[PDB]
Amino acid sequence: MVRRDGKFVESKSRALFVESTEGALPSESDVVIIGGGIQGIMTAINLAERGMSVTILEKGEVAGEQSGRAYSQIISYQTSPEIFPLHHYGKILWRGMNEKIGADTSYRTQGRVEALADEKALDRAQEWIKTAKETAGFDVPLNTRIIKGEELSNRLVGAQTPWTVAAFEEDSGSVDPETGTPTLARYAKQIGVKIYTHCAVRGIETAGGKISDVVTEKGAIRTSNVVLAGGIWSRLFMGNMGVDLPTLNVYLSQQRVSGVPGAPRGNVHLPNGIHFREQADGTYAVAPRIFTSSIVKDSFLLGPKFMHLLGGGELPLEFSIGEDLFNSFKMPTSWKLDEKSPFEQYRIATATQNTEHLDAVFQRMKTEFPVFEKSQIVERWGAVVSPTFDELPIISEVKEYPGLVINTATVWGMTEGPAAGEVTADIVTGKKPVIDPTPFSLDRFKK
Ligand SMILES: Cc1cc2nc3c(=O)[nH]c(=O)nc-3n(C[C@H](O)[C@H](O)[C@H](O)COP(=O)(O)OP(=O)(O)OC[C@H]3O[C@@H](n4cnc5c(N)ncnc54)[C@H](O)[C@@H]3O)c2cc1C
Repeated sequence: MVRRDGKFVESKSRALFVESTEGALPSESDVVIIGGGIQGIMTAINLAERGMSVTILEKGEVAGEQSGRAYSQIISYQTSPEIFPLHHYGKILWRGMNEKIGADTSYRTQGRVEALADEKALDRAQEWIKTAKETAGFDVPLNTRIIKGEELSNRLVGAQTPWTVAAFEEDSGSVDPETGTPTLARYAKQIGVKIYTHCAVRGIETAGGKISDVVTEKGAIRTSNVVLAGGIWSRLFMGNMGVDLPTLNVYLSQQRVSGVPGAPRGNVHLPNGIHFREQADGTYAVAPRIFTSSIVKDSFLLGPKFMHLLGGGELPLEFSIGEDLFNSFKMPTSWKLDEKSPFEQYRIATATQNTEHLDAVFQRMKTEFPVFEKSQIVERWGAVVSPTFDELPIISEVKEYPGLVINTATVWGMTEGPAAGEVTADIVTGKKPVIDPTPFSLDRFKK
């Protein structure tokens, strides 16, 4: 039967609290950034370090939404050719991040073992590793290989299933999302970025093809350069300017369980639906296999491109239908800049957690690794993501509105954030980007 429990709700941040910059909004800024997630913040840092004045506006709290809620494995494994450099260089930048900011983001190089279920999986793993090893950029080699026997069994200590082979990304990363983006926000503030929380951006004023200001709920700020890094809210923001972003929301759930003696370390991914990541604080992040699509207005508006999230393919997908459906039609898609926007109602949006999903993955984890019988649940939460239909982010200028640049629509933003932040800064400043952004352009959606 069809579920009725998936719901979009207002919530609170689960990430470390970041104080707003003191005082009034500035009257002008060289660049204004909409959103205080990892993309807004990493973009701000790259621009500030180039000597520009930068202001971030955040309707709720820093890392209140996706960036504070992520499973947060930092990996390149099985990425496409267009995406791989973003992940490969993301990892490079993360490895230098604590040094850069003189603080601990919680980033750790920990390694990731993915058990492979059969020869077909093994074939696909070896094929990707072969090509990635040959094409790895930025004068840094890939450190991903196949392992087996004694080596694998000790990596997967106490495992009840006879796993024989696995892809091992030895330099995979981990960052605890409660810690990472907030600590980067603090660094941003130290280098002169101004961050104003509880401050929604309603829209952008422009004429003659030049942006003149952004309008917030607390006043306007003059600028000719704007970055929209609004996460799931980017589509809605752009719809009010007559531009369509093809993104569809998906609901997820996550948890933390306590560490136990004799548990495997680092990052484990098994094909029988078991995925955990040891955190810097001793607890384990645990991710269920499944996602839910709550049926809403945009499910019909974007459906043809998104059939892999709406019943086609064999992704682990569950439909849900409820209050969301009717609310999605009541959600305004345009508003004047002098009236209240939907951003001022859902300052810290999330989805209701699915307890059944979280219980099921944890039980599967206890069966496969009996030491976790003595582990208990530390924390549980829900989250919303909003990918494009083509497995590519939107990192692009907006031709219609010179001065506007978008950096959004990724489900790998923890990994990509540092790299995407630099690319976005390059687009803003007119520098030849560190990674060619053609594949991430809005041009791919025209005609
Ligand atoms: C369950 C889950 C697991 C994940 N696991 C991984 C993983 O293992 N590895 C990985 O790399 N990535 C992962 N991600 C992805 C990563 O969390 C996101 O891609 C990334 O956080 C996106 O960052 P962002 O800055 O674009 O968006 P967000 O973090 O959502 O930031 C957007 C911010 O903009 C604000 N905002 C929006 N509109 C306005 C406005 N008009 N005015 C002012 N402020 C506004 C919002 O309040 C929000 O704080 C996961 C995500 C989820 C949900």
